[PDB]
Parts: sequence; structure tokens; C-alpha cells
Amino acid sequence: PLCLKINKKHGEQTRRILIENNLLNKDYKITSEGNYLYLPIKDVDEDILKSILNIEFELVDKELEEKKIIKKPSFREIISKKYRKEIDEGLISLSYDVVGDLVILQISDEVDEKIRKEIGELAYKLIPCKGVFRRKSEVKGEFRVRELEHLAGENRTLTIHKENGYRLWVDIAKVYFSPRLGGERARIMKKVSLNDVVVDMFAGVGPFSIACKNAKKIYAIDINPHAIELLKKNIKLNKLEHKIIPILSDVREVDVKGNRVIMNLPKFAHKFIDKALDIVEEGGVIHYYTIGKDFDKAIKLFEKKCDCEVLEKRIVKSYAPREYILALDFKIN
RNA sequence: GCAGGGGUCGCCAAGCCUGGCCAAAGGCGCUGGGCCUAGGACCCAGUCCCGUAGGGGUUCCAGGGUUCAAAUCCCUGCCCCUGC
Ligand SMILES: C[S@@+](CC[C@H](N)C(=O)[O-])C[C@H]1O[C@@H](n2cnc3c(N)ncnc32)[C@H](O)[C@@H]1O
Ligand SMILES: [Mg+2]
Ligand SMILES: [Mg+2]
Ligand SMILES: [Mg+2]
Ligand SMILES: [Mg+2]
Ligand SMILES: [Mg+2]
Repeated sequence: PLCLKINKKHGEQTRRILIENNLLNKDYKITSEGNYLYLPIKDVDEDILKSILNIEFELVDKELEEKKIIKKPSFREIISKKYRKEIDEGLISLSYDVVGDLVILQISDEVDEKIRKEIGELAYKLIPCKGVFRRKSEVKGEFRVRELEHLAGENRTLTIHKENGYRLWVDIAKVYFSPRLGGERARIMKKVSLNDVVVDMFAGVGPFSIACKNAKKIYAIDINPHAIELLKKNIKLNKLEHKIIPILSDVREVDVKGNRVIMNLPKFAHKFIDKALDIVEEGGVIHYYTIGKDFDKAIKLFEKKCDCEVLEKRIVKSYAPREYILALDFKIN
């Protein structure tokens, strides 16, 4: 539409200025005819333009040059405006998880299924994925899985996830995985000492183990057959066939010792402090996870257990208003 | 290497065809602040570097080069996973 014909010699320098005074119309693209450039501009006058532009220019009334070029908004952008109220009532969430090429939203079932489908639709439209789900139930069961409800894109739950350089087969509907724990996996990764024997008591599809590939031997344990199938595919996928030993079993009845022991089962980890201390060697170290309103009982209930030494204590994430997931590493003597 | 793919601001991942509101979307992580509950959460803000800002300085694996203008186009040094 309202263009500003200028010589290309001053294109960039002109665009810059026009952008600072916020005049460059952002709906159309800068076309070009010869030694000139047409720069879509918002309605202003010749003199105020002459003031901010140290050069010659015509306000040619060129043709639209096409039609508006919309800036694809962000899922968050649109969803924020359209539903601030229930986002504020806790029915729709702006945060979401993405595992491989699958996204998992959070929408309360109090919200209508038609809306949930439309929102799952925006997500598919506006977010780089192949499929969209939402959390159907909470994390429950001994396998620690959750119900999902497909909403858009492919109805698939198998995908490959990347974090810290490695890749992982994950079926978000048959096992427990949190893309959110990648940083946690990263710390511990810079601790494995190539001659360490690691015990992953609740290995899942194996992300913690794989993050400990430096060590000598790794023992990935898990009672969930579905988890073990994947764990195995990931060992091969990561060419770690001879460092990680998958073990379909209840950790309780497994005889292994190790200097590095991981207990990622924050809900019922306390029910296993014993079996760990067992597996862990004299000088060994046990990475323990749990929940609580604070670190108290976490350390209090480990004291009356052994010659421990709180190597490092931190907060992973709020579990609910107040309750937190904590990670303590213990030095055994 | 004859259907040929890839390295983007901690980890992921948009953009690249078609150069121009790109310091570069989102998610996660990290920081601060709310939230007695969506329970392995959720809301607000920040997150390349300097500033209170306006703005400035440096980035898209590393050079060179084309362009008024390059993460986007062109020969090219190192590295990596699918391959009538
Ligand atoms: C929290 S998940 C591991 C998640 C993984 N660290 C992640 O976030 O990517 C817990 C795993 O522990 C397993 N598990 C629970 N109890 C177990 C037991 N008694 N013996 C062996 N495995 C068990 C479950 O089957 C489940 O796969
Ligand atoms: Mg509430
Ligand atoms: Mg807080
Ligand atoms: Mg544009
Ligand atoms: Mg640029
Ligand atoms: Mg600042």
C-alpha cells in the first residue's frame, strides 16, 4: 500500500530508522524495482519523515504488493488472551511438556471436550510437533504412569527424545518419563568416573543410566516390562550394549553392589533406603530423591540408618503448593 | 556417496526454499515472586553482554565471499546421525 520509494543504497540504514520510529508497516514485504526499494510504511507525513530520514524519497502509492503476511502467534500468545480467566482459575495451563515430537498439555476435565479439542488444535497448529495429548490422570501405579487423552496430530505415543547429546525411545503412555529432569540427569552425568559401577534402581527407559555411560558398569533395574523393552532399545541406540545391564525385576530381590546408586522414585523411595545401603559399597554414594515440605525427615530418617554424610542437598521442583521434590546425595562410610 | 540428512543464545526446538520489525518463536532448565492443592503441579517476571530504559556491543559449528542488508544465498576447514 502506502510505500516509501527509496534508493537501495540507503535500504538498510533506512529500514533501521523506520523500524526505530516504528513506521515500517510489518504486514507487507519490501519489494524492489531497479535501484529502488519499496518499504511498506504506516501513515505519517513527508516532513516528519524528512526529519528522521536524511534522504530523498517518494511516498509512491504502490499496490498492496499482495496481502497481509501474518506473524504466526505463539500458543501462549493466543491462549493467554482467549482464556486468561480459567488459566487463572487453574483449568487451562500455558506450560506444557514436549517429549520427542509429542506434546502433552494440561487441561482440566471440567473444561468441555469441544474446547479441549480446539485448544489441542491450536497447539498442533502453533507448536512444532506431530501429535498432541493432555494429562488424563495423575502419575499413579507402581509403574508410575499416567493416562493421556489424544487431542490432535498423530495418535502416537512412541517417539525419540533428545537431551544432553543422547537419544531415547519413550512411549509416554506406557512408562514414566519427564523431559523436565534433563538438567538433573546432566549434573549426575558430570560425576560418573569411568571406573564406577552404577546402580539405577528404577531405571525406566533408561535416561539416568545412559547419562552415566562413562562408568565401568551400569545396572539398570525396573519391574515394568514396557520400560525394559525400551531401555534395551536405548542401550543399543546409544551403542552402550556392554556397559548397561538391563534387569526386568523387582529391585528388592536383586544382588548387585555399586559405588553409584540412583533412587528415582521420589514417592516411595523411603521404602527402599535399606536395599540401597545394601547395594551401596563402603565408600559408595547414593543419589536419593523424595518429597517433603523440607529436607528434615529426609536427613533425619537417613541418620538412623548409617554412617552417612550429606554430600549435596537441593530442590528439584514444586510438587504442589508447598510440597517439593528433593534430591540428596549421600556419602557412605 | 546418485530418494541424500545435519550442526541455532545451558538442554530441546522454530526460522533457512522465498534475504529485510531476527538478539533470533516456543517448551524445558536456571533466578526471583506467587500459589495449602491441575498434585512428579500451576500463575507472574527475568534469563547473550553493558545500561534503569531509549540504546550500544557481540552471536546462529569456524573462515572467506556475494548483498544497502545474511542464521537464511555461494565455493569452503572440523564434526555427526537416516542412506531409488
Ligand atoms: C520415576 S520412574 C523412572 C523415571 C526416569 N528417571 C525419568 O524421569 O526419565 C520409576 C520406575 O521405577 C520402577 N519401579 C517401581 N518400583 C519398582 C520395584 N520395586 N522394582 C523395580 N522397579 C520398580 C517403575 O516401573 C518405573 O518404571
Ligand atoms: Mg488453585
Ligand atoms: Mg516457589
Ligand atoms: Mg519477516
Ligand atoms: Mg541478522
Ligand atoms: Mg539488563
